[PDB]
Amino acid sequence: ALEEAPWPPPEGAFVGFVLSRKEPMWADLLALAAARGGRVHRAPEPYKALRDLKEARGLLAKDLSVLALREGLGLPPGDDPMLLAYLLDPSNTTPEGVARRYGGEWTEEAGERAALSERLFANLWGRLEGEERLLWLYREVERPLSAVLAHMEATGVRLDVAYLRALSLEVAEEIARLEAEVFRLAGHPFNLNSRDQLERVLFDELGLPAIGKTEKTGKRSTSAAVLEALREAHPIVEKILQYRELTKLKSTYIDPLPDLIHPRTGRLHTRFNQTATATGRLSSSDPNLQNIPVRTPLGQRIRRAFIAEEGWLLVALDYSQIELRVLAHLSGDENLIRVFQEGRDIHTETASWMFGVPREAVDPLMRRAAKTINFGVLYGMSAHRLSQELAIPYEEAQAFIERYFQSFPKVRAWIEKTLEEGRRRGYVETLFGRRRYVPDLEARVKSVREAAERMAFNMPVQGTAADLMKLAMVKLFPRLEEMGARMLLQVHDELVLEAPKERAEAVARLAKEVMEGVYPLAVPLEVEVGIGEDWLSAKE
DNA sequence: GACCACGGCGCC
DNA sequence: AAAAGGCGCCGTGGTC
Ligand SMILES: O=C(CCCCCCCCCO)NCCC/C=C/c1cn([C@H]2C[C@H](O)[C@@H](COP(=O)(O)OP(=O)(O)OP(=O)(O)O)O2)c(=O)[nH]c1=O
Ligand SMILES: [Mg+2]
Ligand SMILES: [Mg+2]
Repeated sequence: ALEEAPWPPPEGAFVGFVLSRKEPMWADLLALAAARGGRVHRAPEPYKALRDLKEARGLLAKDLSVLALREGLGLPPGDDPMLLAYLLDPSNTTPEGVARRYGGEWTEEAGERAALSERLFANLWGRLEGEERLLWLYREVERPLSAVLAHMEATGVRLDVAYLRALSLEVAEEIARLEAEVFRLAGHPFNLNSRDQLERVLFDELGLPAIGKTEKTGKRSTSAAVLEALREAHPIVEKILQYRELTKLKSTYIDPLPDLIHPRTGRLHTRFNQTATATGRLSSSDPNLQNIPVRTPLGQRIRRAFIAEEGWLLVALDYSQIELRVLAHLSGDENLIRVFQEGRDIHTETASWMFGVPREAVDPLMRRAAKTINFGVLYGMSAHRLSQELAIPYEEAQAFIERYFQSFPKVRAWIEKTLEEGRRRGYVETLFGRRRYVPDLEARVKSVREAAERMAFNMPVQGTAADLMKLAMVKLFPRLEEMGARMLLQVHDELVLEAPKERAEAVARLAKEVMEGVYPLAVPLEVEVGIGEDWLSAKE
């Protein structure tokens, strides 16, 4: 439709661009175009043409900014219709779906993508006028956050390649030891990686008691929780659990990550997806760096490979009990507020009860266990499941869940309020007004409806915590630039920064204060901060 | 070579 | 597996 005009485009034009592959740090910029005032400008040479733009405005603006940054160009992202659509409805996660929904078609041609970006932005902006709170989130959080994320993606993180390659060789030998024992115990070999073949071995051949079924196909489950119940019915069970631990870590981290070092940066680059979750959280992919191991000894060894540039240090900051503090604010429970105004720690107190140990002797691994419990219970875990994990009678898990909510009355009151509100309006919302539509609150199948309810009332809590962290990132990023430091990773309620050694301590204190005072609530926000040469050492 | 569905599991 | 929620990636099985 647009009249074809010559490159370059006027100021403020919307851009379209086509990449050889989805990851901006690895992509070849195949084509570039821009659209404005009923015209389309198609770049004759896309790389040269990047220099003429002052701002990336259009669909997937951040990705093109990351590519520009990779090429030494400071091209910040600006308006992006995906961010408008994601705020209207977080099920809007792909350019495919957004275009089809708001007036166009995501093609594989840059000129058409540019014209699409223009008309989608006009329509979606029209949808938001009136929606003042979503507008506030777009202007003060999401749009400036996209610029922050582009810098994080282009910066990357340093990885100790030789260390991981050495680790691979050791873990391989240990894996072979375990699988050979498994085959001996089974009486023959098979593909231990195939849960279907393992199902037959355990349940048909060895005649072990089947405990659970899989969700979609109703096969007898071999999940870790099921194997946990059988750890004593037969020795092969334990060997399998250790086998899965090692092969999971080897196949997902040890072996893949070394091959992803970028040739020009010498670092590892993730993508921080900004329109990917139903609650407002970010995600991470290609590779995912929000699920790097930390729990087990081997996992810790892997986390140590994430290191600071020489002359620099990592600074890791992690909000304390974040979603519990958010819950205190959203619900207004007087007793839970006092917990945090008194400085108490629920994860430690639960850990104390769980293991029958005073608070002082609760180790870090014990506190991690208590977090699964505390958040399992809060978001609707059953006594059956809780009794099964804690290895205690059903009646004990029954009671724990009982005491839990009795201690904090207004929580269930807030849950029921949120649900009724969601049933009527069709969506639930965070503190800042980020919405999630949950129509299955009115499903007539009980299991479906109650799952919807657990989704529904989780989202204001998880989501508010996400809004806080996003806002803190937007406030902190310019302060770090000032001190010559870098923002590297976000892990939902944690930030990993890189700072020159001489300024690492000043960076830690500043980032701590920015995170704690981002947006005061009815309770204090506390942040744990550590500094070290590797990701593991940088957490306390 | 690539798609999906699935089970499974790493992290928050 | 289970009346916890939210992600992305692995190998398998089965295609295409
Ligand atoms: O690693 C483990 C298991 C430990 C081993 C226990 C098994 C023993 C078996 C018996 C053998 O004899 N568990 C994982 C612990 C980490 C889980 C985190 C988590 C977080 N969130 C949400 C809620 C939380 O507020 C936020 C941030 O996560 P976080 O930072 O880890 O937790 P939080 O901020 O609340 O606590 P701290 O930061 O530690 O103060 O993310 C959840 O909704 N569910 C979870 O399971
Ligand atoms: Mg935390
Ligand atoms: Mg954390």
